[PDB]
Amino acid sequence: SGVNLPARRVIIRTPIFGGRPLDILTYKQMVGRAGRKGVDTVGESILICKNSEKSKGIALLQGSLKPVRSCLVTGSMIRAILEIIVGGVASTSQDMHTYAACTFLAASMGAIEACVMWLLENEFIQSTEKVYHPTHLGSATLSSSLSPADTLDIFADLQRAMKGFVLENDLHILYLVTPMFEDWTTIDWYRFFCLWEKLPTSMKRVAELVGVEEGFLARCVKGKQHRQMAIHKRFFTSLVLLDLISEVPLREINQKYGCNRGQIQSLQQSAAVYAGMITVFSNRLGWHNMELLLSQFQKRLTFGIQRELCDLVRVSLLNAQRARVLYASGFHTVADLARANIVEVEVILKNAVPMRTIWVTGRKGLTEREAAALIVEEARMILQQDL
Amino acid sequence: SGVNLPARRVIIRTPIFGGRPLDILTYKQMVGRAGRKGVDTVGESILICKNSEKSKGIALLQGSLKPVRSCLVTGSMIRAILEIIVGGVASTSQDMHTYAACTFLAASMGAIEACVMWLLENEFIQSTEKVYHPTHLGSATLSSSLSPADTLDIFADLQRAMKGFVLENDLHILYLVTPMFEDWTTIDWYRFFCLWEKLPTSMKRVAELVGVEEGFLARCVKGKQHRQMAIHKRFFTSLVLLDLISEVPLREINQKYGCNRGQIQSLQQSAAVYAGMITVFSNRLGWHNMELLLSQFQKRLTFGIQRELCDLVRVSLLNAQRARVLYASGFHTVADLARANIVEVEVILKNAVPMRTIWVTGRKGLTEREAAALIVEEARMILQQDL
Repeated sequence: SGVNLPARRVIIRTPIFGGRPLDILTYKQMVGRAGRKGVDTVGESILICKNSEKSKGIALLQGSLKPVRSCLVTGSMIRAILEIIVGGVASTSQDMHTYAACTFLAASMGAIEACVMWLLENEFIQSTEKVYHPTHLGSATLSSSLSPADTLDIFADLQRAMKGFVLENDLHILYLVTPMFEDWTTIDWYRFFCLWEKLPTSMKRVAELVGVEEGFLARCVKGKQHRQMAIHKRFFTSLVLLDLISEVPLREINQKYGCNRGQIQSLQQSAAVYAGMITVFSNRLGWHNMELLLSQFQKRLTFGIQRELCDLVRVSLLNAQRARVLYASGFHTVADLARANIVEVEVILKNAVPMRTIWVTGRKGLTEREAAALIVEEARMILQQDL
Repeated sequence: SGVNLPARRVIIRTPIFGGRPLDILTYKQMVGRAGRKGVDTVGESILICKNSEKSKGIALLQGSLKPVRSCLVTGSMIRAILEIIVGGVASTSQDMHTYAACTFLAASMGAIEACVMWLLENEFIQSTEKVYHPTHLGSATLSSSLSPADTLDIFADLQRAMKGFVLENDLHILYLVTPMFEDWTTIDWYRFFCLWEKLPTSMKRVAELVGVEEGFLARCVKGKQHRQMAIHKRFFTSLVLLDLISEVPLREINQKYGCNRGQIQSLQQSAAVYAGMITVFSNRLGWHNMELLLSQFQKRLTFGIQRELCDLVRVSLLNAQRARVLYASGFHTVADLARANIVEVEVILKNAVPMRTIWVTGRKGLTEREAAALIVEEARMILQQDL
């Protein structure tokens, strides 16, 4: 499903992928890169099958793409009518029924009106004379673009951090921005238990405040609760993220946190969007205090930086190390980094090693002299373009 | 002790001022304003005395102001040596002894060396080979310019916001920036009881978290503890300040809080400096989360504004109401207020009334047309001067 990678021959291992038979839809694009344009006159695909799996494998070849559905109570439809009647375009209920005639479900060829009653119960909508108006929670959910199922828990979760908060460590703030667990990694309970003990006093205060139990943490799972499960794995996601924003090496996290570097960036990129949705959610809800605390946490999670390097990282060519080593060079802000000597940044960038060898996202490799000049050149444009 | 107020005749009511005899030092400048330069050829003062008070009154006429002292364990000397050994100028103890030879005490003509030991006990200085070096707490106190006596309590009080913090209301943030009680007003306990009951649920949570007791608050004082007494007054000072930053009418606070407008601005100006010292104190101590919450509270306490008008108030001619009515005119930031139509701001400033009739601090009265032009004109100069 990613970027095109042309090749003359594409060979597949088994029709069974990850313990399940291969889907037809992915099979159309499975080998569609075979045959380069204007270079290869023939592209071929060779699915490898064994014993009786050939009967299942050949179904991939003669199969046709499954017809599309609409997947539309349904959780994907609650947002559908919330997203429109909260924008003010659709107010009358009869016009809403007309909108449901415009969906994919309607064009394919009852409970649409009953889903509004679901929104009435959860205070998302105030009932008037029927003509419907948004509430404070309803207008905040749309603007931040959260699913209404998740918001009901967040609003109570964020209102429990109302009463008690900690500020010396970034953990409790990070706990409110960790999205979920999904299946980003396989948990290691014994390793978590050793990590649970070695946690300092300040961080352990956070866990008790959000429902995580010191007595039950990597204790009962060894010897053997869905909402209690979703909290402990939320805590592990927050525990991992705090090391990410502490600029610890990613190799060290692998040896310590057990999750490979592939699943880390698949989290910090996903958890950075969450911090960008909680912050907007708290802005529209009139909570000006943790909107301040969570304001800087979207940039920190995206790049895995500290508070110091927030301004340096604004240049697109400084991801996580090109700003740290540059920070130690006496340059602490992007304003004066824009005025840096071109020859000065060459030597400092050469050191700190863990012709087009230095890499920058979007332009493949680059040479050190050009990239170092790009560090300053990008900083020139930012200074006047934003002012 | 204030601004020069020339007058031809000055009359003093009694030698007794507030139940105490008048001080000679203020008596010299009591009369010193009599006689205008180049206008009045004769200035006189008539002290008024009765019965036996004349003997006390006449003593000031033939008396002389007392000679100066040095006021230098002593609390004003602890900061004196902390101001020099933390700045790095004086490190060796023997050289520090020469500093005590340079003060007013030495020039007038033991415990100085016994007072640096007091700082050693309270972690303010680390002891090395004697050569003294500042600590994290020692360097933070100097930068924020707090008395070392007050810092020991603040450090244990600010660190008690680590345990639990509230963010729905500004009360807990305000409680940590209320300086003290001094004698800014006379407390009204029965009036505080009626106010204590009517406090919403969110604010009452703050009081229990800082030591204020719901069970004992305007309860035992009616029927009849220095550290406990200084907390309850600290809470009352925070309750008053929360109304100040809510832009409630100043007249309404009098009818509700019992303290008149004179002691209000003499406290919000004093509490604004405190927020400017706690913020710097937390900055140097490496508490980046706490500095975030208190960063905006120096500007809010000075002007009695909300978060919305923080940017508008940057113009020196918008104190507390010239920005609120201007805010409702569709102008929410100082960037676009600088581009406002000159004739447009005239009509909006005319309304909201609770030729030089409008007033701006420092330039006495002004006319509406000129001041409204000054509103934009000051905004012109700010935009490019800071960039």
